[PDB]
Amino acid sequence: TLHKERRIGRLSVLLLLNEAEESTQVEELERDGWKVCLGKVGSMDAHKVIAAIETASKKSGVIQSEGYRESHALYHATMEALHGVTRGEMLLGSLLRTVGLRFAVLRGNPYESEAEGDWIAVSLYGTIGAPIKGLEHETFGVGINHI
Amino acid sequence: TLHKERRIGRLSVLLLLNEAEESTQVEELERDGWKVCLGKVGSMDAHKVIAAIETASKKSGVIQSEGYRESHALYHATMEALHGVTRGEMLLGSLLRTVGLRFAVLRGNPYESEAEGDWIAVSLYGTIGAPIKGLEHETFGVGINHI
Amino acid sequence: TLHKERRIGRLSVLLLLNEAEESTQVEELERDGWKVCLGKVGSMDAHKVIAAIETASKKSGVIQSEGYRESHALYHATMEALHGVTRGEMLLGSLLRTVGLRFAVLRGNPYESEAEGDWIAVSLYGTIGAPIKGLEHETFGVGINHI
Amino acid sequence: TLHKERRIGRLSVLLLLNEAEESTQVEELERDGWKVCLGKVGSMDAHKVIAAIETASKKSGVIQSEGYRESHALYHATMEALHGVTRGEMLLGSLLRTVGLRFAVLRGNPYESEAEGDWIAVSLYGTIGAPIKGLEHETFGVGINHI
Amino acid sequence: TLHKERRIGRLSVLLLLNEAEESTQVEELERDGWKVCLGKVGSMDAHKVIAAIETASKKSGVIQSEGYRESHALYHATMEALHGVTRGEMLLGSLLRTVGLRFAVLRGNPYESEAEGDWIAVSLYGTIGAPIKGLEHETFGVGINHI
Amino acid sequence: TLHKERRIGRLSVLLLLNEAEESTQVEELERDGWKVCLGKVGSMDAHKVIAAIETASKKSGVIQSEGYRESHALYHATMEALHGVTRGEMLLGSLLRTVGLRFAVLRGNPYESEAEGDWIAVSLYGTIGAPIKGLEHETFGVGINHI
Ligand SMILES: N[C@@H](Cc1c[nH]c[nH+]1)C(=O)O
Ligand SMILES: N[C@@H](Cc1c[nH]c[nH+]1)C(=O)O
Ligand SMILES: N[C@@H](Cc1c[nH]c[nH+]1)C(=O)O
Ligand SMILES: N[C@@H](Cc1c[nH]c[nH+]1)C(=O)O
Ligand SMILES: N[C@@H](Cc1c[nH]c[nH+]1)C(=O)O
Ligand SMILES: N[C@@H](Cc1c[nH]c[nH+]1)C(=O)O
Ligand SMILES: [Mg+2]
Ligand SMILES: [Mg+2]
Ligand SMILES: [Mg+2]
Ligand SMILES: [Mg+2]
Ligand SMILES: [Mg+2]
Ligand SMILES: [Mg+2]
Repeated sequence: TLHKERRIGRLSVLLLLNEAEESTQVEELERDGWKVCLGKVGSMDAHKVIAAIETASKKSGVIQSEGYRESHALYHATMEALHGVTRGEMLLGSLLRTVGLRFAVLRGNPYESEAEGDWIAVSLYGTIGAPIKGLEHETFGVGINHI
Repeated sequence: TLHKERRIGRLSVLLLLNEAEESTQVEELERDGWKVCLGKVGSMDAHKVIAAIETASKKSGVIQSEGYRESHALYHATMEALHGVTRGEMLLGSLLRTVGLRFAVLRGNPYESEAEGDWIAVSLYGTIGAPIKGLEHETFGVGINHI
Repeated sequence: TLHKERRIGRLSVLLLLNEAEESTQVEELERDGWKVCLGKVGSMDAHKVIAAIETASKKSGVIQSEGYRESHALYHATMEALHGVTRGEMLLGSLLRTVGLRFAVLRGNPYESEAEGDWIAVSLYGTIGAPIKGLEHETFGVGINHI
Repeated sequence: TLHKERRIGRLSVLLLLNEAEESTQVEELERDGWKVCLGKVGSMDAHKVIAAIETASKKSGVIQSEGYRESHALYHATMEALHGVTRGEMLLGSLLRTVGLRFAVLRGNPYESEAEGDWIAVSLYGTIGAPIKGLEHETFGVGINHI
Repeated sequence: TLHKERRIGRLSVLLLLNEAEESTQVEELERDGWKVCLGKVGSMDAHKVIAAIETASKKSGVIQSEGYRESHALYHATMEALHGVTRGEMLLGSLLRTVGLRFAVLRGNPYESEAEGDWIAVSLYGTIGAPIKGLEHETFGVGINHI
Repeated sequence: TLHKERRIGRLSVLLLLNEAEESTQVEELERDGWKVCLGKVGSMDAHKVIAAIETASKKSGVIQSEGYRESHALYHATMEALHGVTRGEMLLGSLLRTVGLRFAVLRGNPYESEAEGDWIAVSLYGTIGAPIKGLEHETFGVGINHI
């Protein structure tokens, strides 16, 4: 049973969609026990987007830089988040489209039971469109996995 | 070029991730020129989710009840939103899973140029999991289409 | 190398798209060695479409009624054709859509080399849309396989 | 309700499949109000196919060169057409296959109701096969969208 | 780094494909620390296949019957295993096909490092074909996930 | 009806999951009427995997080098096998992952009836993971097609 005050997806997105400067949200989340990561990436290569999120997450300590288990968890969460962004074909450049994304990676236990352990949410928000500036619309994606 | 203050996708999600009995968000969006629709639907059948959204959108005036054009725009936007929710296979019950969703449909021009016309954003947020309460996690979906 | 005058795909589609009350196009195709099957099926169930095509193909003798080999070839060609019709998710009713289709199944050798043997083409044309009539547009699909 | 004499999909495919050295089928379509674009592209890169179609459609005036709305409509119709050609994975060269395509893009209102406005159809026909010539079969795809 | 003597996928499959009677393999695996589950399921409903594997796994203690975390791990492994079986469309009956499967669920650490924790492999083997006995060919699928 | 002692899929996997320097499995299979091919390939490009299999199959005599028919059968069998390996998106490098595979291709009649002709099974087994050694898990894929 998800804890209303700990809905990892909702929190990662509210953080991702907030454009305030005086921004205590990251601090607030961390104070509540969440591991947080924020970044940006623009590319016509999906592998670069995956690479950016992975690197940023490991450098911020959201997931372990050693071992495979957590990288595996993150990879599949990223893949799922990319589904909402690509909608059908997980291809960007090869389908003549590119993305300008902001991404948030949030790690923690979103349930009332401590036995559920840590879960990770990968949220993406930005634009997807032609290689030409302006010709685009928004894109969104949230992937959640146990970790 | 997307108008910074009229990012329909971002606005539709934020509207959905809001939990203030007295937000006045809907009215505020309507006063800014947006046609807004909110609803909820729980089911193991994707077709019931699609139908709820279409019914709510037509009843609220978000899209014309007559003609195919707007219904077509909404259907595809709904399909794109379902991609983020289903991530790979647009199936619920047949894959032994179910959803509990809140949905928002916004309709207006998110671009700086009036020539871009109206666009529609279907946003979904809730849970997806086994038919058993508690065994589930969050799910998001955002589809954007022109009208 | 495809024989210019034996393009099984093109031929099956021309037959499918041309309303010839007279001048049996089927007779001409058969006179040239092609085995031909034509039919129509309307449904919100893809399995009924697949079934209609199989039954009609076997009844007309386009594929053997006994054995698996030929049914296997036909099934896959049918699946490939359905991809053009469904465009992403091979689902109809579960996604609140229905099809009204006319289908053609052609069998013969479309290559200059006789050693290539028989191939089969399954072609579909009609409409796909909401259950309510009027809300729909055209749909097409062609699947080709060796047999 | 689709106008029997204005089936944009069927018309785009007939144009595509019929080799008319004389009697300009294009002139007749244009005389009836349709905006038409024809072209050919051979490649192992789907983005070049998409690009060829967009450039040709804009050059011929089938869709506006400025703005995003119409390019958006065309892009999605192109994607839908590619589904019939690729049947599962919208990949060409990365899966060791290449296409030789002829394409047609038609724009007009295919419905009895003038209120429906313009719709667009992207149709593709040609071959798909191994890089080595001779090893290939036909491929088709039709995408329809409102614009 | 995978441990050659502990390759969870390979082991689950060798167990699944072994048709011996005097069968000490399950005992051998369990003696080595693996949690093992074996079953059979024939159906035209993918949800029944997923249901069978889940139930069998929980009744055999391969995964916890309480909580969501492990059910989540198993569900996604099952989904991945089903990809090899369905190859493109995770649909059975709706696409007029059915399966007769044997399944093995193996849980344990396949790496040299103990820090990798438990992983789960879901292996499927049997036939997939028409609803008629005989008209079918073999099908295989292996899904691996951390747990 | 599949011949219990000639289950091509099962035989191809078992052949691949074997690690005896002196198994004599290949010769034993060839003496039972099967055409056999074994190979290995590591890459971040699916097209290189497809090419290795095709090259190995033609060089070993598993399929004819001339004509398209057998190449077509093999290509689709290879594609079906890749589904189990890629599970959803038939992409490797573009999704920042790579494979280290062993493959086996068997060709013969697995049915009790000689009228079913020859069929081909492409089996894949190895690892899929990040471009970094150690960060990966097992992957399987089996594709079956008629010739
Ligand atoms: N609109 C496309 C992106 C795009 C490509 N070219 C123009 N727009 C999408 O939904 O992904
Ligand atoms: N977790 C699954 C849903 C589910 C089914 N059973 C348990 N969970 C998903 O990502 O859709
Ligand atoms: N537009 C949908 C069909 C549809 C469903 N509802 C309305 N139209 C398609 O492209 O398949
Ligand atoms: N047969 C493949 C094309 C191909 C690749 N190599 C040989 N043929 C298809 O259906 O797309
Ligand atoms: N051969 C089909 C199954 C089938 C359905 N009907 C006959 N066979 C497959 O590859 O899944
Ligand atoms: N685990 C991924 C592969 C991978 C990429 N990076 C790490 N692992 C899969 O299931 O394909
Ligand atoms: Mg999940
Ligand atoms: Mg449509
Ligand atoms: Mg098959
Ligand atoms: Mg778009
Ligand atoms: Mg994995
Ligand atoms: Mg083919």
